[PDB]
Amino acid sequence: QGMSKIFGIVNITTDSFSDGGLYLDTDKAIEHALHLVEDGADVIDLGAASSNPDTTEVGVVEEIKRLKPVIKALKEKGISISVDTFKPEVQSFCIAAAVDFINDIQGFPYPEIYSGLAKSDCKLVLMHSVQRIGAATKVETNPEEVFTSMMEFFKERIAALVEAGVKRERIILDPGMGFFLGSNPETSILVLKRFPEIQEAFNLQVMIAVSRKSFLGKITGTDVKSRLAPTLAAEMYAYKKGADYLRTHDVKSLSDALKISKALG
Amino acid sequence: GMSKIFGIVNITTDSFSDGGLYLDTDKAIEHALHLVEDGADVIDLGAASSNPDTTEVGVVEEIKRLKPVIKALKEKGISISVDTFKPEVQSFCIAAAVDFINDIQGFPYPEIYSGLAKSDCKLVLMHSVQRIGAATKVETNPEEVFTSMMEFFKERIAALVEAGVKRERIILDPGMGFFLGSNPETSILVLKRFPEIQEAFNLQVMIAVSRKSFLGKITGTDVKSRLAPTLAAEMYAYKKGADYLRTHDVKSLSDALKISKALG
Ligand SMILES: [Cl-]
Ligand SMILES: [Cl-]
Ligand SMILES: [Cl-]
Repeated sequence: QGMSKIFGIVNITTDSFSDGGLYLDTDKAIEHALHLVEDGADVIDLGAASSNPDTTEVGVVEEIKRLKPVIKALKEKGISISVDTFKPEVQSFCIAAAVDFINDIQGFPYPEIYSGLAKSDCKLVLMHSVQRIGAATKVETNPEEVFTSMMEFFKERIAALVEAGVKRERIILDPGMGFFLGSNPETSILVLKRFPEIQEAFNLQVMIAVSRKSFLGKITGTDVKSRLAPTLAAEMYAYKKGADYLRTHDVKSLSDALKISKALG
Repeated sequence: GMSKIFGIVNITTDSFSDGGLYLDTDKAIEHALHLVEDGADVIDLGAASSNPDTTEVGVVEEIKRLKPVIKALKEKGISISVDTFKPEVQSFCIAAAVDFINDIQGFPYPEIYSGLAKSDCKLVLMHSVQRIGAATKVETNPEEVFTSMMEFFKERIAALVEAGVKRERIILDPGMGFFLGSNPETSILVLKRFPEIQEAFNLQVMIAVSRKSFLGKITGTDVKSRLAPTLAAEMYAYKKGADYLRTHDVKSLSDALKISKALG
């Protein structure tokens, strides 16, 4: 039967800095990516910057300098690559490298780039985000408001992309999780138990990305270093309900959870 | 619809004569307290010997190590289950009034059945494919292993309720992993059809799946020290209605059920 596809999270910056040698070493993140494929990652999700860009350097030229050797090495081994980036100039390079996915926390709001996205066979994952880059953190207090607004934001953005020429069945909808729904945990749970409505309402694939998000920690009172168990609980829940894609760090713990669950059924 | 966790606490001591028995039972208590804070409804006490074989001297030492931990725990008001198969040790448990007696041999000695009746301890009646006092041959094929233990419960329950034990005290553990043969399907079969135990006997079922090797057959990873493949199976049993879950990693369990309840 069906089975959620696993996006293996590989952040070049943290993987290159874990030694403490203050080295921008893509080699450490290439090997980490290869490990995730061995653990059973269907797609590798690349990240050359952080998603909350409070950080001092958001450079477009360096964000490409980091994805450059990793995409080269992974593409030669046949690895399905997904790059997570909000900068249109960085996504333009992703189109030029013919990566398999492009992950936009901003959901492609720059129509300058639409015509090129259409021509390329890149699958787009279209994330809804309640927050704005650079602005203060929003605590969206009304979960049902965030859910209906999320549905409106999709209905408009999908039609905008499809008018520009993007084939619609190459769009994946990520409703966002945790930070992207407001620091309110309950709205995170709401989206989790309501994402099948998104599939039915649009006949599109849906990606659920709950791994290690702080809302899990608030339900269990657990620290970030010990979120594996509440993570696996959530990823399993999304799987049984029909998630098309699951984004996670511990690909292998997730593979074990899915392998055990499919065998029991 | 909530499953109760059994926390596994092992009391270990070397082969030299005491002096410092306290700083081994004291950690077992510290371990059991930490397990309660991690969400353990019942502590499952284990006091197996160095050479796990019955002897008249090994019993008095197994009791010697169970005594201070049992006493310290139900001083704190914690529910106690004792994992032991030696009748003299079980008898001390009956007098200790522990909340559960977990016998891997399935109470195969009708000489003790009288004393089990004169108590309120719950009896975790456990099944095993290689059980004591059976004239039946061991079974190879899973669906036969299933119907075999289904009849084992039927008869072993009748022997207990006759002797004077109330059937409401008998929790059924069908056993898992090596206890059903080196055949992974057996434990898979039982893992999904164990609701058939509950309805056909009108009784609670314990599922003890944590860190069993058959999970490694399904997965291809190191289940003996890894969290996920165990937790994946424990969650399955929870949704299928398991009344009790025996587990080492209580914290991982407890939090995985907190998530599954918020998503209820
Ligand atoms: Cl709508
Ligand atoms: Cl392994
Ligand atoms: Cl490992």
